[PDB]
Amino acid sequence: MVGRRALIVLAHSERTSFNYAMKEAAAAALKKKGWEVVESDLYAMNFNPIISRKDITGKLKDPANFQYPAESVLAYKEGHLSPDIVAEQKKLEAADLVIFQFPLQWFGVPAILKGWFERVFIGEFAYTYAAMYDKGPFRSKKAVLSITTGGSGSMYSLQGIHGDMNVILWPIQSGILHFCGFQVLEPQLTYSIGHTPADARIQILEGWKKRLENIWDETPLYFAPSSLFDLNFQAGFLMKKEVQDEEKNKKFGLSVGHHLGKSIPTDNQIKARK
Amino acid sequence: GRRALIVLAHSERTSFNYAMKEAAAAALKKKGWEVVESDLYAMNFNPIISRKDITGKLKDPANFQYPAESVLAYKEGHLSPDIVAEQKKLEAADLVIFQFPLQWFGVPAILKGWFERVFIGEFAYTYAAMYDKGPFRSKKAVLSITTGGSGSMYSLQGIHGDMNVILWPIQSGILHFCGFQVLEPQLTYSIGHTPADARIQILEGWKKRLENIWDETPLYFAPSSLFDLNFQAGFLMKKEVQDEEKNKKFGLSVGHHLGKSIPTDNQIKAR
Ligand SMILES: Cc1cc2nc3c(=O)[nH]c(=O)nc-3n(C[C@H](O)[C@H](O)[C@H](O)COP(=O)(O)OP(=O)(O)OC[C@H]3O[C@@H](n4cnc5c(N)ncnc54)[C@H](O)[C@@H]3O)c2cc1C
Ligand SMILES: Cc1cc2nc3c(=O)[nH]c(=O)nc-3n(C[C@H](O)[C@H](O)[C@H](O)COP(=O)(O)OP(=O)(O)OC[C@H]3O[C@@H](n4cnc5c(N)ncnc54)[C@H](O)[C@@H]3O)c2cc1C
Ligand SMILES: NC(=O)c1ccc[n+]([C@@H]2O[C@H](COP(=O)([O-])OP(=O)(O)OC[C@H]3O[C@@H](n4cnc5c(N)ncnc54)[C@H](O)[C@@H]3O)[C@@H](O)[C@H]2O)c1
Repeated sequence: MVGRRALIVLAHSERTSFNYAMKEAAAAALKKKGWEVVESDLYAMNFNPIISRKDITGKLKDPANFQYPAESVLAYKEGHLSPDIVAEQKKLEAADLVIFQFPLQWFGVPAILKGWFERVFIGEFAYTYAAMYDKGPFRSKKAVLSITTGGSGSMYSLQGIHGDMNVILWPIQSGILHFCGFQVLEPQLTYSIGHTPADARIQILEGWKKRLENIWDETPLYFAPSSLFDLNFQAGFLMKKEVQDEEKNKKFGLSVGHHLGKSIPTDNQIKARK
Repeated sequence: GRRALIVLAHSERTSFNYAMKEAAAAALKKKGWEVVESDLYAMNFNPIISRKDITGKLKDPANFQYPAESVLAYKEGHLSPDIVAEQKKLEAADLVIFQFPLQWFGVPAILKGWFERVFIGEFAYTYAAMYDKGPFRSKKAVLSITTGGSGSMYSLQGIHGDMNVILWPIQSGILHFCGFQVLEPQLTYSIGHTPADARIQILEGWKKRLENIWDETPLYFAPSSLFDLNFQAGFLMKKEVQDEEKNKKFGLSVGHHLGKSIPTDNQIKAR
């Protein structure tokens, strides 16, 4: 897709890493199809992942009782956010596709990437309470996670010691990415990369590249639409009574998080359905 | 005389999180606990893993791998001293309380980093000893979490979805993986809209709970003995155990749902 912009966020310190190789592969593949490609190599930027007062360069509303959510929003609108935050915000605004490339660390994102989310995804910019989930600011955009693990895929199967990978991805894909409005595409999961032989590693790279050629035409993952819920305080943001009645006699729930005490649809967070 | 470690991840001394830390310390000292703190913001704790975490000679600096190198450094004792100081607090401690606000459906970056730099292989886990067999099986941990959203938003029918799913990666994947018995989480919902008189009752309730915290029953995780713990079997549930669960309506846990119903409040209440 020529005219389209991609942001690649990388969270690995080493240029010798397979994560770095997957980043470079993606950039190459995408440029070849005529994408503009911007990067946030968080280690190379020495990105500061800790929220603090110093994120606001102007005057605090209330420095005696500092609240990061309230103050960060004011700073966004009056335009006195720390410039490092703003630079990242501009990359996001510009971008149509966001690829996150990172190793799984303690069942989640690396601290440096977690911090990126905390400092960059500010209220009013990346979400409001009016516009949550499918109605959020980034509904035009598509995001994908590309994850490498130490553990093997068997360990993350339904019968694996670690348990279902779908549950592990839910807080990131739903609670961070979709909450801001992103359409989330199937994750690229690269299991036990340390114990994958060299010829296979090369096929994985070739497979990533091949996938990115038609990435924009992919169907996204299923999350419950916001229209299934009463979006106000008096109703408690609960699923509507009509929708609850329509789901009563279904065997499967809507998603991992909206399991509703029933079975979770197979690979809700890993494969799309039409 | 038992020992408690309180890990706090909030920058502000005016915060309810700070108030809950102080409450816990007070309550616990009164019952004759020794109480150590890791106030991560106040310590200016460095949450980013890097080469600088190893003060000695790298095995292989051309192809640096944090897991392999960090373990060597632990064994030969050339870990950065800030890591080691935290490691000593953990070793000493019987009860570990994590006090933090929920940020983006998870722990703050600074606390996540603490886990990454402090929970090193051989110290906090092996491979031989995962989950209930892990090094910290003598210890108990509890999460104490504040949210902006209300508990309804995190119910089965809430816009955000089941809180049990949100806690699973932390309680199972981090805490229990290293061996901790995990106690029922202390969840303080919609703290932003709770007036001062109520906040004080919440603090009094926390304090009251901590008087008998050690006698509490922990959360249920699938025992490791249900699995074949070796590489050739792929760490899968044993065939006999799979056959015995076939007919059950409910799964074992949030992560081990097995395509069936999740036991109610698996990550929030003990059986
Ligand atoms: C703090 C921490 C916590 C962790 N927690 C977890 C956890 O909870 N769960 C889990 O499953 N894992 C966990 N891990 C493991 C982690 O996910 C893996 O180390 C990571 O995914 C490996 O990716 P890498 O890119 O760093 O691998 P590397 O070891 O850097 O790369 C793997 C192999 O690919 C080779 N390679 C490099 N470039 C190329 C190329 N261009 N072509 C071909 N081969 C190439 C390398 O030389 C090497 O042989 C954790 C690790 C850390 C540090
Ligand atoms: C980056 C980021 C991401 C977030 N993501 C999420 C998310 O995913 N989900 C979610 O639900 N929320 C989220 N939030 C909101 C966040 O969880 C809340 O703002 C937080 O839990 C508030 O708790 P606090 O301790 O900071 O309270 P504060 O607002 O700082 O404190 C509450 C009040 O209690 C008062 N107080 C202190 N001590 C006492 C005392 N002893 N007696 C009486 N009153 C006292 C204080 O003065 C203050 O006025 C996020 C916030 C941030 C910054
Ligand atoms: N960052 C996030 O991802 C995220 C997500 C969800 C919520 N939040 C936070 O939640 C805030 C708002 O939610 P909250 O839980 O703090 O508000 P709340 O539910 O405590 O307040 C609701 C309002 O209605 C009143 N009210 C109380 N009981 C009621 C009842 N039974 N029926 C009707 N009205 C009642 C309250 O006094 C208050 O004025 C947001 O502004 C934000 O700070 C953040």
